[PDB]
Amino acid sequence: CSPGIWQLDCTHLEGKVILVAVHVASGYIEAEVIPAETGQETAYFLLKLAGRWPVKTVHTDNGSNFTSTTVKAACWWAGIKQSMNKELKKIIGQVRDQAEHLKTAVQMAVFIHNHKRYSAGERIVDIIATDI
Amino acid sequence: CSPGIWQLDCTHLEGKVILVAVHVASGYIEAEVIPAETGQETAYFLLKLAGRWPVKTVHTDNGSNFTSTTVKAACWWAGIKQSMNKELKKIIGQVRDQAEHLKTAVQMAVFIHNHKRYSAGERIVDIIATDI
Ligand SMILES: Cc1nc2c(c(C)c(C)n2Cc2cnn(C)c2)c(-c2ccc(Cl)cc2)c1[C@H](OC(C)(C)C)C(=O)O
Ligand SMILES: Cc1nc2c(c(C)c(C)n2Cc2cnn(C)c2)c(-c2ccc(Cl)cc2)c1[C@H](OC(C)(C)C)C(=O)O
Repeated sequence: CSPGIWQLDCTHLEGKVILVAVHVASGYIEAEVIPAETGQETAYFLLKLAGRWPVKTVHTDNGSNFTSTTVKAACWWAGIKQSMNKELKKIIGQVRDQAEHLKTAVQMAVFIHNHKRYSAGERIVDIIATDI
Repeated sequence: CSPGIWQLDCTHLEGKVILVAVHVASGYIEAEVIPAETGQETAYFLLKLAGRWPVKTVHTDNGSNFTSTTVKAACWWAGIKQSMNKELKKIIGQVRDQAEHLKTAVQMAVFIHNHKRYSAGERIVDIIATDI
């Protein structure tokens, strides 16, 4: 798929919100725990993702998340335009005993996902690099 | 330089702590605002960085930051072993008026730094990909 398409969704676990970004063409994931499922957390997350990877278009399974003027401004500033969450939840449960806070287990699961085999982290760098 | 060497340092601005990670061979930066300059924030940051990029060795200008058992455990789990901050502070001041919170301005400055020209974000993907 195109090298700039990211899918972004907000999932739940242990009463907390986990925002999951997936590089469609590669399966590479960037996920974080946020205190609330607000537009301010989404906007701030998009600004982080955009500055680290080429984010050209963003898709979601809940269009209402991209309706806040806060989120639209972030998409405007970064020049952004408009399944996997169970695989991650699977990994989180496997490593959940190794961590106290859920945020730590989430990052443990992101590490495992991106580096497990080529791997998702290896495909994205090859895709983004090929396009360059 | 080697494709897995990252430099990590904790800088200050507006009474808050900004942790800055720099991919030595490329100049690519990942930076975030943390509430306090504690080992728990460092460890959690390392776990995030490691899961998104190949982090093999980490250097710092303050060795005492890597002495906490909390940080050493993160380095252990992720298989990690053991100038730029002014360029970023320069960009943060330029865009500071465009944001209320310092964390937003930091990510704005990371975006600008990595994508400004090849750019730092383009060199890192070419370096990591070449090594693959
Ligand atoms: C909350 C926490 N405290 C920790 C550690 C460690 C290793 C120590 C010694 N302590 C103090 C302690 C624990 N028990 N006692 C009696 C004292 C870790 C940790 C877990 C896995 C990895 Cl790879 C790396 C660090 C965490 C993790 O949180 C972060 C935010 C990452 C620090 C978490 O969520 O478990
Ligand atoms: C705190 C904040 N509130 C915001 C916005 C926006 C665009 C609106 C409308 N509001 C509500 C508002 C502001 N004034 N009034 C009277 C009502 C942004 C922002 C700034 C730059 C970008 Cl590219 C994208 C969003 C932020 C930033 O914080 C994050 C954590 C990113 C949300 C920040 O630090 O400025």
